[PDB]
Amino acid sequence: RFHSFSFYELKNVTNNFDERPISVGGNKMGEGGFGVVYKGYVNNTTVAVKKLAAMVDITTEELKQQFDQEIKVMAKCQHENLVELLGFSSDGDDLCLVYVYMPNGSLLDRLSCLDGTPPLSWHMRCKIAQGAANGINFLHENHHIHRDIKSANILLDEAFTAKISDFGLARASEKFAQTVMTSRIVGTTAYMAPEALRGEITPKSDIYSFGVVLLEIITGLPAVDEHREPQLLLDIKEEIEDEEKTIEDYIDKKMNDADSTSVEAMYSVASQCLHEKKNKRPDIKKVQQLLQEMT
Ligand SMILES: CC(C)(C)C(=O)Oc1ccc2c(c1)nc(NC(=O)c1cccc([N+](=O)[O-])c1)n2CCCO
Repeated sequence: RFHSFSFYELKNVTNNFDERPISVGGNKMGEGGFGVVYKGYVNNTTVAVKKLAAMVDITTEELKQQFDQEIKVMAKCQHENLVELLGFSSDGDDLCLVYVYMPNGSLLDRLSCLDGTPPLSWHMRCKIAQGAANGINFLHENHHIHRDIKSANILLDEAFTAKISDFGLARASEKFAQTVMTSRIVGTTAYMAPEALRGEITPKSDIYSFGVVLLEIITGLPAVDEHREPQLLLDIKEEIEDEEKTIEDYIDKKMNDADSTSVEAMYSVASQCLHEKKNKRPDIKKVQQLLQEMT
């Protein structure tokens, strides 16, 4: 399975779970609300220690369910385009998950050049888009639905290889022996398909979200900006679609190596993934093939 670390060992490697940025010499690397991510060192070996945190919205039993489900999926699914779980802690009762460290952060931050990192080139964006599609494919081949595909859950290795993460809300699918419904609607609104916002649970929703990720990649804009018009990135398909706009108007200007042909081809994938009708969307195997034909 995985290694079982003691809470005390993890507390040590993360300097008390020291909450300052690495810049000023602390250990905190990032936060959602699922938990906080800490830079760790065990075996000369740098790691990510995620300490899960209860936040008014989840039971301290629904946060244990995300814990067990992360472990449950990471056991079943090992792939070059998914993060790697090394181990876990459950004693000391913060609950921790330990991964192989991703030195290049999230795609979201790399896209925004957070803390001053350089802008990703078109060349690098293409590899990342293909990597991400590959990770998603493996998941869907293994009858898993992620339920929260977004650039923040796409991590980047020491080679800028894309790795999908955050499996705490993943669900088993099946052959489609019938439309499956939620009473607990989860996901990130700015990346959700309309059926997922109504509570359907289907792999076709991951495809829609991924299509939003492709837009971020092309444009370098986050999916939601309250201080922008349109506030939601997805609204660009319609602008471009109702000729109020050109895709070339929105291509990220912080690249020097884009070409029209591959950018349009990436846009045409994103536009197909973003069908309002779940059944008109390409499947993941189709997205994978088209992104391959792009390069
Ligand atoms: C040094 C620069 C180039 C600025 C940089 O990107 O630094 C980082 C910043 C943040 C970070 C970094 C690196 N790595 C992570 N997280 C992980 O390594 C990680 C690996 C595997 C799984 C998970 N996870 O949250 O499930 C998180 N994180 C945290 C979560 C993504 O921001």
